[PDB]
Amino acid sequence: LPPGWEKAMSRSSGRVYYFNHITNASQWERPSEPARVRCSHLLVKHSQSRRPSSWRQEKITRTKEEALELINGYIQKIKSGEEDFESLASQFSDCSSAKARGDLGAFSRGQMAKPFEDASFALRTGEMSGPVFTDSGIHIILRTE
Ligand SMILES: O=C(CCc1ccccc1)N[C@H](Cc1nc2ccccc2[nH]1)C(=O)O
Repeated sequence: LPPGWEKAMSRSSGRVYYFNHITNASQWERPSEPARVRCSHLLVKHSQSRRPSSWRQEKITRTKEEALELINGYIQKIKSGEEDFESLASQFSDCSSAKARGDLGAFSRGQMAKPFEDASFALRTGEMSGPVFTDSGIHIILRTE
């Protein structure tokens, strides 16, 4: 299996699933290193973020837990095809990159917070993370290139 990925047993059905402890992705299907990646993301900030302010809200007061529920609800909508990533990033991301449908452009190792960077380099082009926590808040990361 590629970096980060482990096979596991689903507790509900008895079916195998796969999860990645670097990107927090999980999926039923069996899955599948670059110098640079291009990613977009959707940031949800909370009262404990480094800077609890954004273009959406002068004071961010939701808890970390409320931020995690928001993130989980956006992943559900993206995975079901109810909304696409770019639409939710534009409308709801607490990063100013929202204005570019979450696009951060291309970057190499040694530029972004570690947990964001590790998750980005562990995705393959096209794949999306689960909830990735950094000091900024909670992220959904889409690797575009
Ligand atoms: O650092 C920025 C701006 C980054 C950016 C890059 C390219 C285009 C637009 C913004 N904003 C932060 C929120 C934040 N924290 C991050 C950590 C990793 C990646 C993206 C992040 N975004 C904040 O406002 O606290």
